[PDB]
Amino acid sequence: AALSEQLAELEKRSGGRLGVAVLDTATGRRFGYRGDERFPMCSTFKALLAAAVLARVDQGKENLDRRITYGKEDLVDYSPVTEKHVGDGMTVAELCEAAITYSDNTAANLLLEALGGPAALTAFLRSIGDNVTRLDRWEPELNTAAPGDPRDTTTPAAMAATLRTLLLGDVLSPASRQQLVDWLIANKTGDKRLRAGLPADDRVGDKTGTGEHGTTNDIAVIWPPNRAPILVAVYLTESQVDADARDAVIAEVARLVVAAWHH
Ligand SMILES: O=[N+]([O-])c1ccc2nn[nH]c2c1
Repeated sequence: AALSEQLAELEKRSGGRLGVAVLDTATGRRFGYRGDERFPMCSTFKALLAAAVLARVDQGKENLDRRITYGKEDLVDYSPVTEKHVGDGMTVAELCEAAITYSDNTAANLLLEALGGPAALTAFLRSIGDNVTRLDRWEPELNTAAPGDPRDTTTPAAMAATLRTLLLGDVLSPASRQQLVDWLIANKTGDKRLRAGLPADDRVGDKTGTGEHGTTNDIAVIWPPNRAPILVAVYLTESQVDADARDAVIAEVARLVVAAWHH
């Protein structure tokens, strides 16, 4: 009857560990289910990576139009955008778009290099008040999702709070803020997850993640019509159901949250 026990049932059926955080900016109303447990980020870190790059652009230490050249030797598996541009390279802006909207692994690695590595991303997160999220490794090894491993993890509550600070706070310039929002709104990988359980008229930006040990994640900023945005972070790991069913778990979280929020 309570959202918390609805999620426990759903978590039971998934065979894994489910983490949910909701941060409604209209009210400050938070919700958490395992909100302070660590979960593997997998590709959800790429939303933070893009923010860190934009911070440099605001600082004048990076330009969105700067062209990065690379080769076949740089290509990491699942690189559907960067694999097409070994011959002409891609700009920093194009790499951010590829990392966010397609989870392009090579794009993420090239942006990490422009930033100074996973330690540089973690330091950026510390500088903006996130004392929990950490990136340690590169693509594709950060997707190992080994239980009990703190490397490359966040908590649902910390991720939602960090998304609020970056997408709605003062950390980024209004131009960079809107650009990060625009990239998330254009995401191509999340049609079967949170989006599949949200009202059709909701405006959604999201970043998915997928990894070993049955790991399937989705984090989002959501604008209901004529309403302040809501930040949602859903992490599922150690799952024992197949890929489509893991997607369905995330969609059902969105359905249960909206229902619980409207009644
Ligand atoms: O995902 N949500 O947290 C969420 C909550 C309430 C809503 N009303 N419309 N869409 C919503 C999404």
